[PDB]
Amino acid sequence: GAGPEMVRGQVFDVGPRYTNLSYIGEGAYGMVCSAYDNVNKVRVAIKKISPFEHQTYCQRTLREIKILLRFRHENIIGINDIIRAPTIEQMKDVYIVQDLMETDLYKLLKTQHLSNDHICYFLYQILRGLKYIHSANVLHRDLKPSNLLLNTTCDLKICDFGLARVADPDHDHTGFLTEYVATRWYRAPEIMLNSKGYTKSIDIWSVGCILAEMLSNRPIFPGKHYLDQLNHILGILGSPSQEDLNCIINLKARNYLLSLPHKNKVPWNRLFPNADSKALDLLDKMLTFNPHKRIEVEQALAHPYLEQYYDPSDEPIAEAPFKFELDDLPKEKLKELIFEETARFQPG
Ligand SMILES: O=C(NCCC#Cc1cc(Nc2nccc(-c3ccn([C@H](CO)c4ccc(Cl)c(F)c4)c(=O)c3)n2)ccn1)O[C@H]1CC/C=C\CCC1
Repeated sequence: GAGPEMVRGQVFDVGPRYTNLSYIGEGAYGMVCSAYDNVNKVRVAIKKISPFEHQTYCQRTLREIKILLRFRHENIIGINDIIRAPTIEQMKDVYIVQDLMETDLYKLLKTQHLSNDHICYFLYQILRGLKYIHSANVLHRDLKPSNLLLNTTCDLKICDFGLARVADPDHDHTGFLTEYVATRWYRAPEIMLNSKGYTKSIDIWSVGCILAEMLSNRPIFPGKHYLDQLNHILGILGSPSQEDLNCIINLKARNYLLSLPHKNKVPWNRLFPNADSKALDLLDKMLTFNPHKRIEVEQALAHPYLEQYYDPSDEPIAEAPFKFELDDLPKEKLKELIFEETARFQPG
């Protein structure tokens, strides 16, 4: 009859439904292809995931699957299908099938000037998807240009929920210079000072960085390492006010900030001389040092910059809060949960 398709030293075990594969890219524990879906006659995106030797990979794969199967939103990537072996024993990989998107905002920003109208529309869609995510009590926790997918008509969809958590503001506090996983350039200042990233304001900061990057095609805070990231942030925002310092009770974090020379705020209109002044007013509100004072997603949608699109009746929320969380479980039980969670896509 036939054999399974190969790409770049990887079996792609997706047939017969999905054929005519082309390479896209590859992460640490997976690969990505486009493929022609024979049932719904359209090309799709397929990602091969091979997580079963590491619990962190298992944890992330499971998070993504559970979240994306529960969510249904125009600005959030869906899962169309999941392909895997019929038994746990035979299952070494999982294939996640999604709507094929032409590009991502990372690729687009390296090659394309965005008009103010494109920036406005991209930002609207990001916040619209984020409203839904936050309404489910979920934090994405790794919002960045490469996790914002775009199609040929500039519809935008948020992807990659492998680092997402249920929100937990009462346990957000930690010590100074506590290690963190999410992508450095989009990390809020409090991550390096006193926060575990368990509050919704962490995602708003990332969206602010994305907005700034859409305005200039360059990351606004390109730190080269953990504490350099804070150098870059303070370089533009200036020294925190007494009031903002008084919210950091942790002495190591407090005293670090106190040790720094006075830095003046760089006006947004000097960094972004061609930007819409309403865009800069909203940027300012998203990139506020004090997370308690940072604008929330629903306020950001209601901001004058987005007035041509704002329509809360057409900005849906999740039918219920998300729940259940997995941090202890070993890779063996996590394989059973991934097997269990993907079962609806099987024949039979
Ligand atoms: O149009 C073209 N080529 C375009 C090339 C291109 C692209 C492209 C697609 C994309 N699509 C797409 N769609 C759906 C989902 C995803 C997607 C992407 C990434 N992740 C995440 C990371 O974010 C992730 C997580 C874990 C692993 Cl382990 C991992 F690996 C990746 C997801 O979770 C989901 N990504 C994205 C980027 N880039 O060729 C024509 C025209 C040319 C002329 C003539 C010949 C004809 C051919």
